[PDB]
Amino acid sequence: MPVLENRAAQGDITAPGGARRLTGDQTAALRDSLSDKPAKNIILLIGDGMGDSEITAARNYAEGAGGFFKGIDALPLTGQYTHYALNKKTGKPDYVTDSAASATAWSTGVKTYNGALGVDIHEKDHPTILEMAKAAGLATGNVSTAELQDATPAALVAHVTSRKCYGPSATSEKCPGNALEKGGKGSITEQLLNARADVTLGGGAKTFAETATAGEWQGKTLREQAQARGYQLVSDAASLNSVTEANQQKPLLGLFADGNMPVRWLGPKATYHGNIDKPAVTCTPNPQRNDSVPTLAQMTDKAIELLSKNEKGFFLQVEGASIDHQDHAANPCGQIGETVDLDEAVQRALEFAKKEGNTLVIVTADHAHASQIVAPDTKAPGLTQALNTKDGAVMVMSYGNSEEDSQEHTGSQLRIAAYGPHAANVVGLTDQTDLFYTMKAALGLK
Amino acid sequence: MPVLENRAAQGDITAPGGARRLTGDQTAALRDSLSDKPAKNIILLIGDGMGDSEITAARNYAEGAGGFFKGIDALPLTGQYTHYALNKKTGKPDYVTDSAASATAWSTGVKTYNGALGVDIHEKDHPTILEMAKAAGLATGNVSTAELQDATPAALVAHVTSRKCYGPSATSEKCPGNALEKGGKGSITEQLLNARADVTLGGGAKTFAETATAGEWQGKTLREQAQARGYQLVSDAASLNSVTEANQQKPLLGLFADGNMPVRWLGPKATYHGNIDKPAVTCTPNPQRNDSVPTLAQMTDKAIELLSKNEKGFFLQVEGASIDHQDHAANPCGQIGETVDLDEAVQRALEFAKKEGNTLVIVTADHAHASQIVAPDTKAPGLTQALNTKDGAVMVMSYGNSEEDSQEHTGSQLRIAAYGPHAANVVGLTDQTDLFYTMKAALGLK
Ligand SMILES: [Zn+2]
Ligand SMILES: [Zn+2]
Ligand SMILES: [Zn+2]
Ligand SMILES: [Zn+2]
Ligand SMILES: [Zn+2]
Ligand SMILES: [Zn+2]
Repeated sequence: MPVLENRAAQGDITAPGGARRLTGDQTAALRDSLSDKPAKNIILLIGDGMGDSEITAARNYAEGAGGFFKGIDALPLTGQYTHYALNKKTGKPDYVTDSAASATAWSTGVKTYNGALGVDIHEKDHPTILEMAKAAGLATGNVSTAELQDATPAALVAHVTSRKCYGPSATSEKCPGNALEKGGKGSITEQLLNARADVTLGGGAKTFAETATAGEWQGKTLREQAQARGYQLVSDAASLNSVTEANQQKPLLGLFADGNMPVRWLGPKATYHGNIDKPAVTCTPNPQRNDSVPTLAQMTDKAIELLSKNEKGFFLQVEGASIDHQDHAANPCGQIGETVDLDEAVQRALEFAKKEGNTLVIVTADHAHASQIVAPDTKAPGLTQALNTKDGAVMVMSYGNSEEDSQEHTGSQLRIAAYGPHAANVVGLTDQTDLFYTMKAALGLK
Repeated sequence: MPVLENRAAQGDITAPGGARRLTGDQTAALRDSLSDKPAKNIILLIGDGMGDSEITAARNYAEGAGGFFKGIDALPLTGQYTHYALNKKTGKPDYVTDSAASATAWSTGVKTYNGALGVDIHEKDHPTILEMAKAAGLATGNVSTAELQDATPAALVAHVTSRKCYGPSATSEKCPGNALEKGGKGSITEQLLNARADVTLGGGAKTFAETATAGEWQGKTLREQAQARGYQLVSDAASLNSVTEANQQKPLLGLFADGNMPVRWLGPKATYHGNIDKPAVTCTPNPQRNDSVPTLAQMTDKAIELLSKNEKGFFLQVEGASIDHQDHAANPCGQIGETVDLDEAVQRALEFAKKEGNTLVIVTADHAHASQIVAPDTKAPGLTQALNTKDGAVMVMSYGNSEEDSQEHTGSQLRIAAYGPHAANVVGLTDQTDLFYTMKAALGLK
């Protein structure tokens, strides 16, 4: 099963045939990529808000228009999928989803309302792909650059009526029925601690400083509860590197930041008439990203090393979280850097898959976002910025869908790409809930 | 070779599994869709400005979020392709392309500057896929809802340094070197006349009222030159229907409007804070579309009947032109109606292909556009409108990338789907110039 080794423009883009990405007919290669044999493992990579527009701008900047992302662009079976949510009250489609409703969609197979995690419009809990893979005996991993209580990773292990029910204090007032003192399953963090995935890595240390208001570990911080429950706590790249085993008896929990892990590149925020008024921007590496802070490609490599020891197989969800945050912030360099960062993790995932032979790799996003690539001389109503690209040319990016402080998500259908046994199930048009079923069946969970 | 018969949400979208579009594993279906046998014919369908956002908005409105377009969404091999142009002066990538440079890309296989038609950055002509198909003996058709001098169809038969060189008067001043009086190949219209495709249908009658300034048919209108050269002039549905043969000896030319043919649906234009201030819009059929004016689906069906008489095979380009115009106009209803209109033609195309068996069908767009699907309560800086969808819910559309009168194109990569011999070549990441080589080889033109 081939991986697209190189789809970069093959020559001089100004000459006939120079911009071509193919060098020959693909039928045979595509035939060699179809396989319905079972999947022993599944690695799902999610770019938060990484729609086709985000992928194209990132590619233009970092690799040039005719460039190729060795990770993101290498998956050979591609398609487009819909990710609309539901109105809680009416049950009708809500065309633009938040991150919680979409995450719940691919993780349980049921559409839901914006802000909901692991429940339906009736607020009924539904098993997640993670809980099921675990029940079946497979190893499970949940890695992300966001705080672990954010929607994308929270959706694999918590079922709360509202995404804001981070820890005890927010839950008591936002999710009274999920609150431990009120007899419910608990806040997002407490639920994460009960779900016990073998590997969980990300930020969000802050909430672990809260104290249970009821239950066995009442009055102890959730950090104390974790240690007390047998979790291997780790907080830097070195200690993370030390880890040699991770399992149900010795579950690993890496908290690498109080909130979201640091962003990879720095740049100014887009502004009104920024491409006209201000000069072009060249992104700069964030000197605070640190070598004591593991990178997403590092977190992924470790998770795969550890989870692969399980003879039974594994399920791993990896997330490039800050792409969505930076898009909301109208900051091109931060947005693009997190896309580059995500590509590195995709490469470490394909390398394993390629060798292993029974791994389904999937790369996609939860919903589309605000940014659009527009002409250099555009005079737009919103925020824009000109960037000096790898090609030595100027690219102008525009965020114009909100007057509020945050740019908004958008409803367009977007790319889904896969590699391995059962990747055929992402080709053509599909729905995000379909991804739950594809994964459920590829793994043969019943 | 299967066509996706139904990818609509399978049931109650509020229940588990109800929003699924798949009913089973697709590996076997995808295997039956791969063929490298030669293509006898090729039907290329272009949605001008039809990016994934345009397709999604149109589906939500006309079919509902869980709907399915029987034409547009039924192609089983899909992918994404890049369509960046080149800076004439520098040779560097220009991230946002106009319709001239993109059209030249798939029709000649060479990247070029915005505004160019059938020439490279050096202003050198290059043969078009149509000129080649013709030289090879295949029948050729060029259909569109735009004026025939517009970029998308102009590109198959003209080579001018600027797309504005419609007829004699414009050429003399905009393209002195292409000017007939100055010894060049002639204006877009004159060149169309010389190209002599078997079937050419669309609008743009206005320019044929000009008179050559030189050459054999000097001082005659281009209309007179057409009749004099043996073209079958037709201008309404009925006369179009009467046509029983179309060939090199009796080439057919249908001019159904002075400019662009009429748009299918009417609605007001988006406005500032339109979704907040104004009530929701329900699109209304244009009572001037007329039954004497053949629809795109009809123009397509006729073109297929006539061109299929050629034992050798044929090449046909079909274009839903007004999607792009309505998007520039910030008119949701117009933009959506031409996408539905395009779907009708795609169905006519798949039906023929499905029975015939040696036909490569490709549906894609030249570039992405401005429109985005945003939350109902969005407070945006540009133009917005709320529409009442088929789901009985409200969808808000937003155009926010220009302060000028026209909304601008965008650079995002977009969908490309195919069906038939050689469709594998559109899967994964490709470039618009690759579509020229795919068609060239599928037809075996050398
Ligand atoms: Zn999100
Ligand atoms: Zn997220
Ligand atoms: Zn977001
Ligand atoms: Zn166009
Ligand atoms: Zn056009
Ligand atoms: Zn346009």
